[PDB]
Amino acid sequence: GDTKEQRILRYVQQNAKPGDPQSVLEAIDTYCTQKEWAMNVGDAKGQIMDAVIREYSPSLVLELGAYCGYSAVRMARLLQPGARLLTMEMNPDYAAITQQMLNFAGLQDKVTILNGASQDLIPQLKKKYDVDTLDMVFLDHWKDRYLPDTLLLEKCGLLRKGTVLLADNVIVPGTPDFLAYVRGSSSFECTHYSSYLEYMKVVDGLEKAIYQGP
Ligand SMILES: C[S@@+](CC[C@H](N)C(=O)[O-])C[C@H]1O[C@@H](n2cnc3c(N)ncnc32)[C@H](O)[C@@H]1O
Ligand SMILES: O=C(c1ccccc1)c1ccc(O)c(O)c1[N+](=O)[O-]
Ligand SMILES: [Mg+2]
Repeated sequence: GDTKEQRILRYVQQNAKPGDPQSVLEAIDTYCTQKEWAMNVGDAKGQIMDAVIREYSPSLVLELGAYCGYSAVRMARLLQPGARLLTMEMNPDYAAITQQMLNFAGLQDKVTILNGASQDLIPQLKKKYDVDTLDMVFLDHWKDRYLPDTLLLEKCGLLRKGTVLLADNVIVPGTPDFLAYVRGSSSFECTHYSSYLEYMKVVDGLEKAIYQGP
């Protein structure tokens, strides 16, 4: 049966230019603005995400929550040669859509999709995926997981001094426990970026929280 995510992918395949990431983004944003809302980070917050990627030039980025691959396309198109994005997605239907989206955009060789729940996969990164530490983490999964995954990332030794966490939706729907943690901790230097919830003019924001060590 047909789904929102299939409709988004078909719209991209119909209208965007193969191998052109910006065209893929614009197609998604046009479809979601004109026809059907979706939980992509969107262009307004996406421009802030772009600025963070450019500033920090991360070699290894971890995304929590891929969905249809919008944010993965956004980040991966700005990664330097040899840099990599790992993106965790627990829903196999969405992981499949994301793979096709990346393939269409021509970014598949810069991204690895990890199928599973972040709480299960994060502790396997050092053993199974050869990870030392992460340069950046984009949190955009179910909001109740931001805090426990942040703690787990620290416990597992995946954060180093200067690792950038970038969290979506800290205003709407809101991530109160995660914000209280990073804003209460001397291990994080934080900046708030006020913006808009995807495809609307309701205010939302991203939190940049840079790990300083224990
Ligand atoms: C808001 S959508 C991600 C949007 C995407 N970052 C973008 O901007 O294009 C949230 C996604 O997180 C996934 N998800 C929720 N909890 C997860 C978890 N614990 N581990 C991995 N994926 C999870 C959901 O299945 C869903 O696809
Ligand atoms: O929680 C929702 C949600 C809640 C209710 C209805 C639709 C979506 C949502 C809304 C905007 C986001 O950017 C986002 O990442 C999420 N999320 O699901 O993770
Ligand atoms: Mg979001």
